[PDB]
Amino acid sequence: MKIVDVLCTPGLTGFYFDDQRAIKKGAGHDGFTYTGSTVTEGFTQVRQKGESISVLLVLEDGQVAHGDCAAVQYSGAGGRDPLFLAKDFIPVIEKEIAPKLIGREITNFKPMAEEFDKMTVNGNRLHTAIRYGITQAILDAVAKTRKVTMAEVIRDEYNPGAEINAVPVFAQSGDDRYDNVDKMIIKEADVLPHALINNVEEKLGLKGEKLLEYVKWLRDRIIKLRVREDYAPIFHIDVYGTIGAAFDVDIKAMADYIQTLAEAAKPFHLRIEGPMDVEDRQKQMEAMRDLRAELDGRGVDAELVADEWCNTVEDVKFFTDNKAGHMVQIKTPDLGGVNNIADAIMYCKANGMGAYCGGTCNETNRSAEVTTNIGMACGARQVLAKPGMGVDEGMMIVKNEMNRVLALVGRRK
Amino acid sequence: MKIVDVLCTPGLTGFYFDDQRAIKKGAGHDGFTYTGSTVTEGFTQVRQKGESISVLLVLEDGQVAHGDCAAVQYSGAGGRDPLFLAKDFIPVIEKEIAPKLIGREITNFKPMAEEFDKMTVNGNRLHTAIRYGITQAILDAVAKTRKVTMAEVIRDEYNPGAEINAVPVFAQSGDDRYDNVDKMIIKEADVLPHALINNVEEKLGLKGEKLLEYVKWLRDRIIKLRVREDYAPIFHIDVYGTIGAAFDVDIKAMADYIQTLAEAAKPFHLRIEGPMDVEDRQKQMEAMRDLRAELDGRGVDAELVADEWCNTVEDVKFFTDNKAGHMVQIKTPDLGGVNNIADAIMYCKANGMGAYCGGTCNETNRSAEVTTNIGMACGARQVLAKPGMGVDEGMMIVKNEMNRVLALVGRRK
Ligand SMILES: [Mg+2]
Ligand SMILES: [Mg+2]
Repeated sequence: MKIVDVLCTPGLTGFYFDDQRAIKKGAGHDGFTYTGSTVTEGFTQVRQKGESISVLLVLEDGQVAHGDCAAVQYSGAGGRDPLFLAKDFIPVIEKEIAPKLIGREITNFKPMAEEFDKMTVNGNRLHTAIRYGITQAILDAVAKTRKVTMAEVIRDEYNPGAEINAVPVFAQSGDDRYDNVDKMIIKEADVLPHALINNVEEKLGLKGEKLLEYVKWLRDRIIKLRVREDYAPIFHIDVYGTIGAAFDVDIKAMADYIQTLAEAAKPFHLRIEGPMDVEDRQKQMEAMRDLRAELDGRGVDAELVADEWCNTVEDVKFFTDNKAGHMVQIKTPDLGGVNNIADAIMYCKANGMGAYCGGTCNETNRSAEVTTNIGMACGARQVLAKPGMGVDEGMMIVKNEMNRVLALVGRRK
Repeated sequence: MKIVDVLCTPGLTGFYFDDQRAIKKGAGHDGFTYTGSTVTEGFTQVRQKGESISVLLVLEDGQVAHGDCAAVQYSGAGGRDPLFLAKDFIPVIEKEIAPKLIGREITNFKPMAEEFDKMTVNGNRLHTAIRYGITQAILDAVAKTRKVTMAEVIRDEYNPGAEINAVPVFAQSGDDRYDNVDKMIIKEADVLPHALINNVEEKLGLKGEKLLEYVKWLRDRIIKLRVREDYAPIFHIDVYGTIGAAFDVDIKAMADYIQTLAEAAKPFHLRIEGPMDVEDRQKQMEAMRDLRAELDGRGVDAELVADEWCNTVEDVKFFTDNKAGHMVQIKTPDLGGVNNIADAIMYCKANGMGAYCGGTCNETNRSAEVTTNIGMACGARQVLAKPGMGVDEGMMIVKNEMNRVLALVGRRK
């Protein structure tokens, strides 16, 4: 089977591109917009529509494979590739990539995905978002050629012999950490709710008092609203390094605090993402390692999730190799080629580290379907409901895909 | 090409099932939920998760056709089929419909969809939501068999010879008619923002003064926030019969008021949905017809959009035949078979009535893709961004699909 044509179309996403640098220099929050001058290259307003590029690969038999290029909300921010405007990157795909795809035989996903993930143009690597979208489309093309699901392709190529089953779905609340929780409970999210605890005094509390009350609140809310008594989701709260800040990265003090949080969450299990966020990757690894070591040694059944400083596949392996947390966030859009997602998850699995197959609110429905398949194929510990901030839409997209995939796999089981 | 298997899976939607009867009786508020007893059979809470059923048709060549069964937010309310719980309706499909599909050769869409739309079980018609899903799947199967888009199938079968072009996308704000407007301007919705003007005193104003200010606000907001100068959307505001109430259904007074609204909207064009909502279908047709006649007679370039009392295909024809408004809302989930959407749109067009290809916030990403194809095929005047209330997600789903469809059709021009 070959690819006979390649089409790219500009699109929207579940959210916005925001000029994070400008916001930090004082941009005006006004309704759902930001007023003021931009600071980051490429931005014409401080908040702009998020953009995607749909990459369609027409196969010889007339089927059409589909992936979507997309980037994070803070596209173009520090350490990121440039602002991902379709009008700027469509021409790159059309001129430099499409000709290497047209006429190409569809064989196995892994070598093809790796080739495009690493491809250069004028000696420079491709924008992460392009690699994301092109490899998604390649995955779909292999699946469509073999007449199986994307999950089955990945399982075959990265997790041979494994069953494909459902994976818990994690929903994120943003700042609306009360009403969005109600949504999550009603929609039966398996893991919730992120809660955006990104300020020490205002959100955590100086000595963690506010977060402690929040956990209590969330516990009681679940019990109050759940439709069935056996609905018992897992708490996952991102503190953006505030626990480290509140407690001067004192391993014992942090452990003591987290212990009280876990006691308050009972009977729900607790995962804390980003407890500390220190000054370099090495010391982040050490602090996560040692904090996990302390909690485990105490028999405190609360898990730590790595995020800050753990970005690339090499980072994932580093954090895994040093048991630096219990779970590692696999940052789908940032990894470029989706093959990297599979390699990262499989490394964690082989080495006893939990893998959280993540994402962004600024990606698309299609990219979410694709990465959800990969997560299922690799046996991720959780996948993110995405994209968007409405909660309902992201949960629908990911969970409905998951169920359909499981039904189709079941026909060949 | 034959269908060789049929699979059904339960799923989520972009919103909730709400017990409208209990809400009308005075159910109280508690964060995002409602308090009090349910009133409608089938509900276990006043607000519960919306549900879908994915219908998968496996084709002889291994391709998989997919439609989603879904219903409105107020499922099971007065005049509607029972609360659409997947567990209650998956068995009906599995036992009564799947055997009639398995083994069937895929030919044209129209005869097959009509057969399934009208099929009875135990002498009774099927739930609208099942018809909706099954016919979507049949459409996808014809498209997959012919190796063209769903839009092309419908065009060929209902609108032969016509060009398939982009259709204006309408987005709905819900009660947050200010911040969601910003989202719509940033995402460049072609028509906006619905605004949920559903209370005389609080939203319209006793003499329409509040809505007048809102129109002026919207006009100015678009001009302030638009990224490009040539962004000129159409205003579409739903007044839930409140103009009728505020002015005692007096034709002259309603026209005078709407004329002031249109002047205030300049330079943007204004559509008012549901100006009056009177006691029966005949009187609703008459009031819409006479209000239009008066506005057109005065040369006021404002449009009326029918909704209340205009539900079935027969109703659409009735409002069309009598020029009862300038545009009719084609209520996709409520018409059952998606073949009825095409027939309804085509009737409107033949008769010079605008066709608004609607939907619900409580359907799915897939159902939205499918109905968007139908709207494009038939040259609808607008299509609804859907599902969900996040706005972003609905805009993405519908607009991304439209763009991709256009690119794929462009290969066969
Ligand atoms: Mg984090
Ligand atoms: Mg209406």
